[PDB]
Amino acid sequence: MAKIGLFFGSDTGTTRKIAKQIKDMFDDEVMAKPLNVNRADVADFMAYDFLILGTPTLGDGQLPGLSANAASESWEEFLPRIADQDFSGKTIALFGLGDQVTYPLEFVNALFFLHEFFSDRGANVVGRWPAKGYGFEDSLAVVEGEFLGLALDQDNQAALTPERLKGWLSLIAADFGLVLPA
Ligand SMILES: Cc1cc2nc3c(=O)[nH]c(=O)nc-3n(C[C@H](O)[C@H](O)[C@H](O)COP(=O)(O)O)c2cc1C
Repeated sequence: MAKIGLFFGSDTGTTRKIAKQIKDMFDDEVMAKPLNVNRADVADFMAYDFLILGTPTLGDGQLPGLSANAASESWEEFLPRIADQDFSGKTIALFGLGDQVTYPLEFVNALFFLHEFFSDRGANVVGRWPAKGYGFEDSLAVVEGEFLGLALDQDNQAALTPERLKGWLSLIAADFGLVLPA
């Protein structure tokens, strides 16, 4: 019913809180309430033509899920449920949570798997983010000096999250038809 679907994966609530912060900025007409992918219905997920998806990186640079030692199923188990769906015509923006100090070689790698998955199915992906403001040495989520989606780090750069969400949401505002609060 809402224009933008908002889904996330999360083990310790960090990504969930961010998803909520994002929703707090827009009206029910433009964006739906944040929902954990382990609660989502395929038909419910497939209805939106615009999607904002968030995910942390766990285990060993993996998507959250039971194989990554998450307390509950997450993106890992959800993707197969929609692997046969076509995402052509759908606009998707990704945000990832990670810890650049503790995992300098796999910073927000989960973003790559998410991007690859929807990209391989015709989705229009937007929201690349400059990688200069981060300290890391390697990442599957970096292409041409930019992260495949917004990168957030509540472990080391929590103070930067507000300006990053304002700036990033403004970046995908054109594609998504969003209007940021003053
Ligand atoms: C066992 C474990 C592994 C992690 N692996 C990575 C990693 O590979 N890359 C990364 O950027 N962050 C990694 N992190 C950091 C988390 O993604 C980060 O703390 C995030 O904020 C957690 O999100 P959540 O609270 O939504 O689960 C790891 C954290 C833990 C506890």
